[PDB]
Amino acid sequence: GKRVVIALGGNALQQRGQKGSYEEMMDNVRKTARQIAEIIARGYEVVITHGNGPQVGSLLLHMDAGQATYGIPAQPMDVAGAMSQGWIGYMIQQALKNELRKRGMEKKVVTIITQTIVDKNDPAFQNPTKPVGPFYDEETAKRLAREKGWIVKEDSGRGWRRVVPSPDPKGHVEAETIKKLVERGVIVIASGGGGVPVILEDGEIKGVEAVIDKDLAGEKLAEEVNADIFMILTDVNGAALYYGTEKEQWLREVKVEELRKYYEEGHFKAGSMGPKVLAAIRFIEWGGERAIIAHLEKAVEALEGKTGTQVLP
Amino acid sequence: GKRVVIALGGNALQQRGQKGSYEEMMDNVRKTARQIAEIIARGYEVVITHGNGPQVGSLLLHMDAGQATYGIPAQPMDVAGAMSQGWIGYMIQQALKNELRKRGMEKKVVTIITQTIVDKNDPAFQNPTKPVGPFYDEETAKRLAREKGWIVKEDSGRGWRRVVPSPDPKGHVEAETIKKLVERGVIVIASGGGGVPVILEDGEIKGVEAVIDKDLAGEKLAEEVNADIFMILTDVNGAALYYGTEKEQWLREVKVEELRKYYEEGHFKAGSMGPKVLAAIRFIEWGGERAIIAHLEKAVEALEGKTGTQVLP
Ligand SMILES: Nc1ncnc2c1ncn2[C@@H]1O[C@H](COP(=O)(O)OP(=O)(O)O)[C@@H](O)[C@H]1O
Ligand SMILES: Nc1ncnc2c1ncn2[C@@H]1O[C@H](COP(=O)(O)OP(=O)(O)O)[C@@H](O)[C@H]1O
Ligand SMILES: [Mg+2]
Ligand SMILES: [Mg+2]
Repeated sequence: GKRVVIALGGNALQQRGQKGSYEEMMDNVRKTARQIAEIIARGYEVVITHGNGPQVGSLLLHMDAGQATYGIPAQPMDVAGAMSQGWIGYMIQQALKNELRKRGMEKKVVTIITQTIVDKNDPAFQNPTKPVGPFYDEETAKRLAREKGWIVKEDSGRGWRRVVPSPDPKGHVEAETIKKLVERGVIVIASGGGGVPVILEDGEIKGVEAVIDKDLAGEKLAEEVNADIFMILTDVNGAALYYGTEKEQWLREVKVEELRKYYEEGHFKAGSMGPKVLAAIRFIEWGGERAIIAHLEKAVEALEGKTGTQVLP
Repeated sequence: GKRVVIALGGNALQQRGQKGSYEEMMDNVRKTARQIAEIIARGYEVVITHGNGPQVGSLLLHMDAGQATYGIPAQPMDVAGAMSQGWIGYMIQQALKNELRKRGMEKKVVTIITQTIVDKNDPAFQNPTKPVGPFYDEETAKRLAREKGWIVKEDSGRGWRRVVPSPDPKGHVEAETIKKLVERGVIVIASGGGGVPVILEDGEIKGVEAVIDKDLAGEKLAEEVNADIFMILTDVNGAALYYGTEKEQWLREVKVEELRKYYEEGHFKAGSMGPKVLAAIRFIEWGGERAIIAHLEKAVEALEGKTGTQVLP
């Protein structure tokens, strides 16, 4: 069967308005796992990645409160991303191996903790723009800046929050092992959250506090495993021109040259759809057969080419 | 080369007195990685596990403070164990691959998120007695007992705590994939903290809230990967008879028949050295060639048979 990387998004774990309690996440993950299980029953070789923004944000909230109440040290963002990969990957590997056993299918399903390499001279480290963590007042946010070297900015009028770098993913430290597992039929969950951001210097891989886009990092995983198809599943069913306006037009089959023109026109917003269109464009430019942007609830119909945005060479 | 499962303990990550800051843990994991890289330079096939008691403890304190301050949901103990495997695995896989890379050894090092199967009829579930989490007052602890189904007890005069089961590990969900990676020469970190505790019910894997002893779970990982040697690294250089008294004798080479008799005499305290000697006894009874209990800082000499307790058939 064809090999597909499926990059899950927020809605695989949390619905609009949910705080992300354990029971909420267990229900959303089981719904996700039935869609993936359908795709595995159809014969596809599946590799899974996902986001972690709300989950790393909850861990940063928790550790700021722990440090204030019990005096125990808060851990840095690379550690919070590794914690998130163990959390989310445990819930997806247990629900997907259980839904495949319910279908009379025995498969091996594992999470591999993944480090994503970026260039230490990436220009994003000179200009951090992604807001993250708790909302602080001005006084606490500027004291944290002085003491820790953080950058802060007032965020949409809700308080002050750290801003961190969003560097471009170059590749994964564990790519060789990830591909070996895929080639032997294991369903691997990797690059969770975009992976832990790391740079290489003086022999050592070292964590850095940043966010890597999970669709851009997912596209690099798709190159690394030699995937045929790269599919992004989100909470809208594709990419639209003139989104939210009276001229709104949902893209269906679109050639990559046309999608690149649409991209420079600005239709795909930078905090959201822009990087998913960029990742689909890059996968086609690398040589992939098809990239897809669709809604999680239409994963299977999308994968067959019937709905969603379908990007071709 | 001989295949060895190395079961690290507290001192691989924290020393006496430390709270467990990132910088403390990064320094202790670097020291651990220099020991293991020398073993790998010597041609052994290594598999690594470790404990997670202080690190799941910190996460339970952080999430009770987070839910109390920000109203975000705390997650249950199986999820906190998964978070701990991601956090500790990422640090050891980064440090160990860095020491191998600087010494001119290119080796793959990865953490697999591991679930440890226990028997749902284990008598431990009828008698929980390991205290975990924050110290509460009696009202708060008995309200949580009513609302959540917890068992609480007053712990050593410091307040009331939840008590959980400590079931015997039977095997690991991921054992076949772990062993296939070891046979391909990947250095695997697995069963961290004893693994996420899970039962099997009607074919479905379900998490439970419990602690699984990391040395007993380490010995079952050694059975599953067909290890030759099982080596526990701790903060004392072996097991002693009549520990702390005038009759004290530190065991060097010991045969399993004698060591079972000493175990029955009660020399090895149940919350510390007892499970280490039980796990060494079990590895020799399963058919292993040698089980070792030694100090972390003397790991190479101990694997060579020159120091520490050396348990033989
Ligand atoms: N041109 C566009 N077409 C479609 N959706 C768009 C567009 N521009 C912005 N969006 C937003 O992109 C959002 C999906 O991205 P995002 O919220 O980051 O989700 P995920 O967690 O799946 O990555 C949609 O809910 C939509 O509101
Ligand atoms: N018979 C004994 N021989 C040696 N050490 C013992 C014995 N009984 C108890 N101990 C204690 O076991 C401790 C090591 O176990 P533990 O503290 O649980 O460490 P780890 O984190 O490595 O599992 C030693 O520091 C020692 O105080
Ligand atoms: Mg997004
Ligand atoms: Mg111990």
